[PDB]
Order: sequence, then C-alpha cells, then structure tokens
Amino acid sequence: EMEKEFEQIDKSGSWAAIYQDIRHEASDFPSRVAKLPKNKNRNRYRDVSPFDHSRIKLHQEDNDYINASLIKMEEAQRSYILTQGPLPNTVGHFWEMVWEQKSRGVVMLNRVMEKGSLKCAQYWPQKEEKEMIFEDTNLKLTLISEDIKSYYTVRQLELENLTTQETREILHFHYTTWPDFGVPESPASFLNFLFKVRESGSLSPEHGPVVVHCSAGIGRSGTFCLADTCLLLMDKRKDPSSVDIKKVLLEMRKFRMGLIQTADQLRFSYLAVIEGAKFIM
Ligand SMILES: COc1ccc(CN)cc1OC
Repeated sequence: EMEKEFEQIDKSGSWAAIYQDIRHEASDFPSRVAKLPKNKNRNRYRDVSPFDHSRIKLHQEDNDYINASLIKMEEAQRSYILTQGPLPNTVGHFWEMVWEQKSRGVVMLNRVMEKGSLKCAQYWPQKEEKEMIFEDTNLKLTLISEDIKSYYTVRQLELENLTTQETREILHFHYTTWPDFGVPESPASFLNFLFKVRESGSLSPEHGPVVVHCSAGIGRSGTFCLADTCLLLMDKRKDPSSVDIKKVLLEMRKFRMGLIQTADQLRFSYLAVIEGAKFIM
C-alpha cells in the first residue's frame, strides 16, 4: 500500500532516489517530426518534444505539427491530450486541435505570467464583447461566462467553425493558485479542482480527450493525469492497493516524455492520490 510506501520514502528522504529510478526506466521513442527545422518555432522548449507515435496531427495539409501527445490509459478507459502552453504563433493551431479532436474541456494549470516571464499566450478572450478570430485556422472564440473562485476559474467559451458555421461549447478550467516555486502544501484545492473537471463531463468517453496544459505540458499536467488515472483505477479494481503510482507513471511516459519534472511533483502526486482515496472509499 502506497500510504506505507509514502512514509518509508518520506522518513528515509528517498524521493530524489525513487525519482531517478523512474527517469532511468522511462521509455525513449523517436521525435523526428518535432526536430524538423520547419517546426522549430512551434516548440516552446527545444528539449520537450512529442514522440512521433503518439503526437496529435492537425488536419491541415501544409504542416500537421503541434507539440501535443495523446495519452491513452486502456485499463482506466481514459484519454488525455497533453500539450504546451500555446505560443503567439500557435494559438490558432491549439484551437484547431480542440475542434478536430472534439474535446469538451481545456485544463490550464499555469498563470500566463509566472516568475516575471510569459509561460503561455493569452489564447482566450478577456471580455464577452471582445471575441477572438484566428484567421490562419478560420475559428471564432467568444467568452460566454466566467466564474472566478479562490483557487480556480471556470469559463464557458463558444468555439465557432467559420467555414461550416457549427458551434461548440468548450469549458476552460483554470487552476490559478499553483505556486511559482515548488508544489501546493496541501492537495485539497487541487483535488476539488480535479473533481470539478470530472463533474463537468469533460473526462467522459462521450467526448474527445480533454486538453491539459501547463508551460511545457509535462510537470503540473503530468500530476493532473496521474492523479485522475490512479483514483479511477482504485474504483475499478477488486483490490484498490494493487495500484502502483510508479507503474502508472511509467505507462504514461510511453506516450509523452518527462511527465512529472521533480521529486517534489512525485511526492505531491502520491499525497493527492492518498488523500483522494479517502473521498473515494
Ligand atoms: C464509462 O465506462 C467506463 C469508464 C472507465 C472504466 C474504468 N475501468 C470502466 C468503464 O466501464 C463502463
């Protein structure tokens, strides 16, 4: 059981050691499309690339590339798109991916500015009456409503395909209180946020995969998917304690490199799953 394993690693201070075994065991697959010189300005970080086998392809003949990966968790019947925070030049590609994949929710785990630098382009409208048009991808985005709470904001957006005049409602879930350094002290507000995404229907098989991002799409984004999948597996299996976080993380790392960036994020993931299990048992 992971609660016991938690106290062991914690009392022994072995987090950096566990974290290193994960780095050494992790899959390595080609990422040739990401490294093409024509894609250099579609990547926020030169060392964070989608694998070719799991990359999301845009349906535009010109250049199909976006820094985005499909995570498929077969046993949990869960799928997530993990992506980077869009760049000024990829905001149109981001919304094209949301459209093409039939996603219902976007989960954002960063602020636009952190540590005095831009981590993400402002890719949604700030006011109802000021909609955004993405000329490159022929989409219009309107803010319908915004509900600001202490730890997170939920926004209802309307995405319109200008080519076909179809419209869809997208939910934007914005976790606004992840600290600039380190991890939250308590996982309570993060669990509340994760249960709110679940309640919306955004993680349900009747929609395309949820889009999850932070700045690189590997650290905070990784914690989100890892916690959701682990808690789901605990409700599915005859023996809940058969759930090994480290195994689940290694499975997800077959689909996108580097998920969970620090030993602190790993410890936080254990804590979130351990605490979430109480509200699930
Ligand atoms: C909605 O369907 C499911 C989603 C997840 C699981 C988890 N093993 C089982 C399901 O069966 C129905």
